[PDB]
Amino acid sequence: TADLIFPSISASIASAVGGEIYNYAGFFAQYYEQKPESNQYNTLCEYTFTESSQQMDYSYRILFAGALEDAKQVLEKTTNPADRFATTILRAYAFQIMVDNTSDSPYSEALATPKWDTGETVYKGILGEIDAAEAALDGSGMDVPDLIFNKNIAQWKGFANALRLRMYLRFIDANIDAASYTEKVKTLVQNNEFFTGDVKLDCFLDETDKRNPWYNTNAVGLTGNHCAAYPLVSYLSSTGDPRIAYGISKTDADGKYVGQLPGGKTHMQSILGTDNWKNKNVSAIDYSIGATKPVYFFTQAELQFLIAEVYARFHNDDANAKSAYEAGVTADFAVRGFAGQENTILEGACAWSAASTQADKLNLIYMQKWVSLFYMDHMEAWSEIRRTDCPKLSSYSAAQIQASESVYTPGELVAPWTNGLEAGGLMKRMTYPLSARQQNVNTPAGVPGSTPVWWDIK
Ligand SMILES: [Ca+2]
Repeated sequence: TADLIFPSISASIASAVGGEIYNYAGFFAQYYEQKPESNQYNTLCEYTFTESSQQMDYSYRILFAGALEDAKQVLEKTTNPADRFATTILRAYAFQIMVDNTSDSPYSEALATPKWDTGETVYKGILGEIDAAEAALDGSGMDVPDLIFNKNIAQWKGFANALRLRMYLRFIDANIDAASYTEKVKTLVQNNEFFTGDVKLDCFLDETDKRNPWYNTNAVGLTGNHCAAYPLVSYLSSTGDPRIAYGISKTDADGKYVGQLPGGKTHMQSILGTDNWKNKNVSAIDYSIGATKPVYFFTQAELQFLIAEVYARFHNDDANAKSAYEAGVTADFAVRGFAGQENTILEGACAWSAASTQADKLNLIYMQKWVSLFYMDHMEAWSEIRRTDCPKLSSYSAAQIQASESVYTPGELVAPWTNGLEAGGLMKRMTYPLSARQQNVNTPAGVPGSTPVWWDIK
């Protein structure tokens, strides 16, 4: 029955987007890095994983054999338009995740050997689906058990509108129907019919098979492999940001906040000596907050930063851009347990008044969005980095920065010191699932990780 199936959709999405995908995207967003004394995530850190590494095979199966199949069954089993609306929104989000990883995705033929549609085709289709499902709402309430919004239809509408905001911006910055999507995005923000709170699955317990999936994999089935990465530490330390203490531990060697250069683990050991670059010399990622931590689909902070971006870029409305910016920073301060301390940066290093040009203001928005997605929604962080290209890629190599840290601009990304990409640069996509290669001859030919997804054109 639909009631028994519908909860599995978001559970399955959460397992992927909050677990395996969240994990590798945090390396690509340069929040964290491989602890010196272990090797579990070397190939993610150094961009040396390949299609055979199967880095997203589990997530692909749980998204398509799990979440999307469950959504198909709900849509077959209920006429309740509000339930169909929520289901269609989750279905759209699953496709959005997949497209943001491999660009192409099974869609028109999904759910044998389906063809993989182009990501632009998928974005267009799922947006049309949300539109149609919304228009079919008749005012009656939901019937399915809804751990995300407790059957609150206005919230599901807000989620749909936030996903529209996210995806319209990607058309705009892909220069695809940019004029049209700009008008749609301006209207969306003017209507201000977004969600309150965060969009999250929040039922995780510190018990066997009930923990947050990222915590479960990395702190229970593994010993902790994550240390903080140099860009995040540098930026939080530079901006005097008290959120440096949330999810990041001071070094045991000296009680300092220390981030490892991306892909730089083996080089630190080489340059400094292996005995002088141990786990105690770098900031651990703190797993103690993770066991019961929700899985995020859409944070309020991100939503506000996207609204701020729209006001700054398309309305030329500085006052509403500042309000949404500060709202975003304020919300993230609250979620991390620092409510009321947001002025430490809103009246300090990251004050809107201190930014003069639109570029300076957009940098604030983009940098503060990136901070807010750390330990919340890494997949989205990696996507927003790819779309906006902010934080900017440092002009200096990891070795140059290690040799003379004064050249570095805190918060800029750093191409991994060891970098398996033949072209160098940042990771632009994930490989096609190996299971798809083995079972579906229509799976697009593999391309290097430097080949961008369709909406990433610069
Ligand atoms: Ca880009």
